[PDB]
Amino acid sequence: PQPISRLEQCGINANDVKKLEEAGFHTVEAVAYAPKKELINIKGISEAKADKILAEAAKLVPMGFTTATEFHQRRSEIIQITTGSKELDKLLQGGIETGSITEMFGEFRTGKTQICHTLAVTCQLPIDRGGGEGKAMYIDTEGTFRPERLLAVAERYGLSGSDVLDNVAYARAFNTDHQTQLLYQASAMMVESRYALLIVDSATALYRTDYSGRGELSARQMHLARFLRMLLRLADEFGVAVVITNQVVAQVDGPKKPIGGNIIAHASTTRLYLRKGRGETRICQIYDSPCLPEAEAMFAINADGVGD
Amino acid sequence: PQPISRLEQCGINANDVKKLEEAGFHTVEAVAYAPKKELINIKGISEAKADKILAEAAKLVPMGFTTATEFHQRRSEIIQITTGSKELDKLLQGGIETGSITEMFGEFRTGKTQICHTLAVTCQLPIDRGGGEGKAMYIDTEGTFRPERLLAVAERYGLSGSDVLDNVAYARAFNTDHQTQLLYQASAMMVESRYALLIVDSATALYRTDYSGRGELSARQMHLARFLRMLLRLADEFGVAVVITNQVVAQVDGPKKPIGGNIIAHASTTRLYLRKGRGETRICQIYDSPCLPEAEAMFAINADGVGD
Amino acid sequence: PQPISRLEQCGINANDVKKLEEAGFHTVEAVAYAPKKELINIKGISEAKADKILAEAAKLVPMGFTTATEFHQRRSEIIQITTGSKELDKLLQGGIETGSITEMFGEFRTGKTQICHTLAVTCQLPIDRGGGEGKAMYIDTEGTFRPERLLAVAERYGLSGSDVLDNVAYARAFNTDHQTQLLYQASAMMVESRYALLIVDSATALYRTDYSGRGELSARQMHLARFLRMLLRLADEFGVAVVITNQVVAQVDGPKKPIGGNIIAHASTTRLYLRKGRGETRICQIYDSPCLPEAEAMFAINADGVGD
DNA sequence: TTTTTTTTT
Ligand SMILES: Nc1ncnc2c1ncn2[C@@H]1O[C@H](COP(=O)(O)OP(=O)(O)NP(=O)(O)O)[C@@H](O)[C@H]1O
Ligand SMILES: Nc1ncnc2c1ncn2[C@@H]1O[C@H](COP(=O)(O)OP(=O)(O)NP(=O)(O)O)[C@@H](O)[C@H]1O
Ligand SMILES: Nc1ncnc2c1ncn2[C@@H]1O[C@H](COP(=O)(O)OP(=O)(O)NP(=O)(O)O)[C@@H](O)[C@H]1O
Ligand SMILES: [Mg+2]
Ligand SMILES: [Mg+2]
Ligand SMILES: [Mg+2]
Repeated sequence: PQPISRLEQCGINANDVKKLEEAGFHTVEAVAYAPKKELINIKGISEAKADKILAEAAKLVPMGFTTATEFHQRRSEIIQITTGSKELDKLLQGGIETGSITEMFGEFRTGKTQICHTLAVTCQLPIDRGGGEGKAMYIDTEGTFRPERLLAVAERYGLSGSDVLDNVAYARAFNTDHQTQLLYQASAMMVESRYALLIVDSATALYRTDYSGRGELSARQMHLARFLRMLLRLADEFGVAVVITNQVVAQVDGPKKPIGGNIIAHASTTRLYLRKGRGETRICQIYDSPCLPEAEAMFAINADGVGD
Repeated sequence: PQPISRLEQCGINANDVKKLEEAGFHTVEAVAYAPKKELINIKGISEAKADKILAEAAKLVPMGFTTATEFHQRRSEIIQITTGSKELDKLLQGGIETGSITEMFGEFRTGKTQICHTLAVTCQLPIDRGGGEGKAMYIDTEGTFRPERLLAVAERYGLSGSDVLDNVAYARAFNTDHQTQLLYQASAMMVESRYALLIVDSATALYRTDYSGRGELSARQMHLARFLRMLLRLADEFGVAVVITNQVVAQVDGPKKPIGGNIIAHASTTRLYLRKGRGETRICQIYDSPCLPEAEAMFAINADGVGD
Repeated sequence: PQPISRLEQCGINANDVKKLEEAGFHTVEAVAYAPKKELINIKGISEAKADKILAEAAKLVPMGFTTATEFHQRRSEIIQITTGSKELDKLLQGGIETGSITEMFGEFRTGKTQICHTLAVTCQLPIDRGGGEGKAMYIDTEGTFRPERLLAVAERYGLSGSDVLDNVAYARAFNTDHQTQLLYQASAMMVESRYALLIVDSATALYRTDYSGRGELSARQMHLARFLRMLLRLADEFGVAVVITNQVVAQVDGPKKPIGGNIIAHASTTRLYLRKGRGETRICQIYDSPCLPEAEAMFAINADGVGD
């Protein structure tokens, strides 16, 4: 959460750092989490300056070994914003964690984006309501974004819908290339003030299209790396939770399978494979999380969305 | 396990050696396993000093020929920490060996990191339980680290979870560049006191990302060499076991394949290709080990992890 | 096989020769195969002494022209130790030759080191079994050395595993710089008593690591020359067979390729490009040998290793 | 001389 001015100290020129701001960096942790070469790669830099930028970075951010008990206390610290549905929350154990990544597995008609709206509303909630209390930025590629729904879950909780719209920042994307731009813009938006949650219903979606198969292939994946990694960094510098929604290919052989292949799957700190039962009610089975036993349970898609 | 003070003998200045500590070295074996040039490359050194540092190094560490029977007795000596599952242990023949390297082959949802937590817990175990009795340092790039799980396998065995957290040292990485830093920090952490196991769930993971293809390529590989080699040295100076977890590309042609290419594969003293069957149960097929016939067998992923 | 005492004759001081022993030389052939300058370069020498050392060297070792029929008879003389597998032996025409060099081409998981263990066991065998009857010294950089396996192929043939361990001398290396040291140590070990085979699974391996690219490059190669040449000399003074195992880079362009570049390839008297089929069975294609037509054939990796 | 990346439906 910490501005580089605190690194803008101990003799570094302000100017070059101001150049650094342009590249994307804004946190002290940015350099604390900076790849060395990539910081060197900004022009208007002498490498030794990068070296001492690392010096002050290390100086204000520990990155060495720490005791297990400590990190254990940090795992106490995670506010983990609630779904707004008690029993997904019991599935997720207190809801989606702060500073992590999430996945939506589904065909269509599932309401996964609907989940994402309900989350975007509930993030404003005071922690006693299970919220994280932070402004929310939402990015949609299909443009489905439903401020109406924001007003709806606002009606579910009574905080003014105008306050709901006070947060949630929506920019319509299109390129995979635009996404990263939205990400750095997101960063600059961040250090201004605390945010709760990043949402991307369709982080996968653009890649099927900008890249028409195949090979590419690698190149397609090659960009998600550059994409997905950044997401981590954001969560790594604010604790901001991260939600990813994936369109799922049909599997063919002799089924589903998430798109974006393995490279998404490794970054995938957690996974949620959704399904449709009768009615609003839909089935939610967990995959891939250290936090949790694999399991499943139902949740409804009400006029105010996720609940019972 | 032997501090350089024992080399800090027979006339060498303490100071220059204190400079050597800074470069990374801490063991007598470090110089006993030192490349010549690289020791010379530390500043504040005259080369002849390096020469006589080799003199005392050889003086306290044999590096010449030895009888096969002797090394055979050392192969009796390997405690080889058990998995906590008897039948992987029968696959691995008494579990993962001390002072070696290991590999996790899997897609996602496999529990390979889960294996790594269970190992991190079991390392504390007395040798009769198949443990090595040593403090454990765990490094995670995806941050999945699950102290909860540590408490869990603690419940599996009853040693206090607080004791479990007494060991296992966790530092969150990010750069490939940070990794090596964590490694030297690891060394300094080592010579302080005995450790059992190094774990890295995602030693491969950062390289896909810091390096976006291609070429690079070589450079990417070029770093893993510098990385992987160090791991050996650690195991070569403490007997500390080493676990590597690799994210696996999809293979495309007309399948899986481990990432990091050949250069990982050569260092790979052993390999474990994992798969998902139904339920907690997952399939474990061995690759690439002098120790073992190639084979496979099942193991479950319980609430306390690896077992039956 | 001939000690310098036979050169320690016709008036040379014993002392200076004793100094020569220190530099590395031990055979009469050493000076018979000595570079002039390098012998002069030992201190405590007057050049004329080197001159007359050449005089006695020539005096006890012919180095002039000889008839083709004679060398043809020597090509009858090569015992060429068998693989322990009849059909590699038919590939290699009677197995690996005495006093030559060999190469392992493979990715990983190939069993090339496994071949090297099986060879190390079979060298003890009486010539009727296709062995050379000699003690075997094995050097491993990755430490994979498997005395267990020695006992295993011992079980394959029934000579006591204790006798197997009576030979095979194992020293763990690490530097490229250490290697040469192990080589001179090897020499001193040699003239003591006859040996069959030198083995180095990983003569290439250390160079990727001690030298991080590039340039270096030349320097890297520069050392292998100094390395590989010595190997020849050993084989040139004992008939000891020489086995080299090479880790193979991925080739990239628009494949494999052996590492160490051309300079290894020229010394390479022979080459064996290995591959993996199904099961224990692996594919062996010959490259680069005057002796042989280029060809390939299968061989299995049994519990007792190379065979059918 | 060094050096693999990458699923779609
Ligand atoms: N006001 C509402 N009341 C009840 N159900 C609603 C309401 N609004 C939307 N839904 C349901 O929410 C779902 C909307 O589709 P949804 O699955 O959210 O799109 P998606 O998951 O993004 N699939 P796609 O749009 O193809 O990418 C449907 O099941 C709708 O019936
Ligand atoms: N308490 C638990 N009880 C049972 N199973 C569990 C429990 N916690 C985790 N698991 C299982 O362990 C696995 C966790 O995913 P895992 O394969 O360990 O991540 P991973 O191997 O690192 N893949 P990735 O995270 O994408 O790099 C899943 O199969 C979970 O269902
Ligand atoms: N007892 C055994 N029975 C059957 N096969 C075995 C046995 N021991 C080892 N192997 C096989 O031998 C091979 C061991 O790997 P190997 O290729 O020898 O290492 P390598 O060639 O040196 N590659 P690397 O270790 O990365 O440098 C694998 O195919 C094992 O399955
Ligand atoms: Mg949706
Ligand atoms: Mg895992
Ligand atoms: Mg081998």
